[PDB]
Amino acid sequence: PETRPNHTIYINNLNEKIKKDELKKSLHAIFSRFGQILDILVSRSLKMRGQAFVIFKEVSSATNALRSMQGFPFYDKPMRIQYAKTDSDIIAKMA
RNA sequence: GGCCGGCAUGGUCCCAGCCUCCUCGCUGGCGCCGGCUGGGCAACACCAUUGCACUCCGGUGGCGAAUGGGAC
Ligand SMILES: [Mg+2]
Ligand SMILES: [Mg+2]
Ligand SMILES: [Mg+2]
Ligand SMILES: [Mg+2]
Ligand SMILES: [Mg+2]
Ligand SMILES: [Mg+2]
Ligand SMILES: [Mg+2]
Ligand SMILES: [Mg+2]
Ligand SMILES: [Mg+2]
Ligand SMILES: [Mg+2]
Ligand SMILES: [Mg+2]
Ligand SMILES: [Mg+2]
Ligand SMILES: [Mg+2]
Ligand SMILES: [Mg+2]
Ligand SMILES: [Mg+2]
Repeated sequence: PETRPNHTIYINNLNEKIKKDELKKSLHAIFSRFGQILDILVSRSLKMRGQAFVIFKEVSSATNALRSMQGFPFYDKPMRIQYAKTDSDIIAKMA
C-alpha cells in the first residue's frame, strides 16, 4: 500500500511495451522539475518490467513527485507511485 | 538462414517489381511440389506476468515469404 518516506519513488503500472532507454528518458522529462535526479533504474526482465525507481537527491522532491504525479497518464496507463521500501545504493553510498 | 529429392525449365545482359526474425543489402532472395535441419530472442507480434530492484537473463511464433517487361 504505502511506506515510510524515501529518496527513491517506486513507480509501477508502467507500459511494458516501451523500451528501457526511452522509458528512462521520458521519466526524466516529467519528473526532473521536482528536483535533481541521481538516477532512474529500469529493467525489462520478467520480474521487473512495468516498474521504475526514480532516485531524487532530496526526499522532499520524492514527496512532491509522489503527491503530484499519482495516477498520471503515461503511455496511456495511469502511473502508480509509492516510496521505495529500501534505500537505493547510490543514496547509501553517500550518508 | 542451410542441405537434399522430384518435376518443370534454351543462354547472356538490362530495367522495373515483389518478399523478409536471418547483413533491408551499395547485389540478399523471389519456377512448382515435398522432406530434413541450423541460429537467435537483437527488433516485431502473441502468450504469460502488477512484479520493491540496485547481477544481463520467461516462453512461443515468422523465412509456411516473394515476377513482369526489354535488348541481344
Ligand atoms: Mg536512457
Ligand atoms: Mg543503464
Ligand atoms: Mg524482471
Ligand atoms: Mg533444389
Ligand atoms: Mg513434367
Ligand atoms: Mg513439376
Ligand atoms: Mg541448357
Ligand atoms: Mg525471346
Ligand atoms: Mg531488377
Ligand atoms: Mg516499387
Ligand atoms: Mg516488401
Ligand atoms: Mg514432414
Ligand atoms: Mg526491497
Ligand atoms: Mg525455422
Ligand atoms: Mg525478358
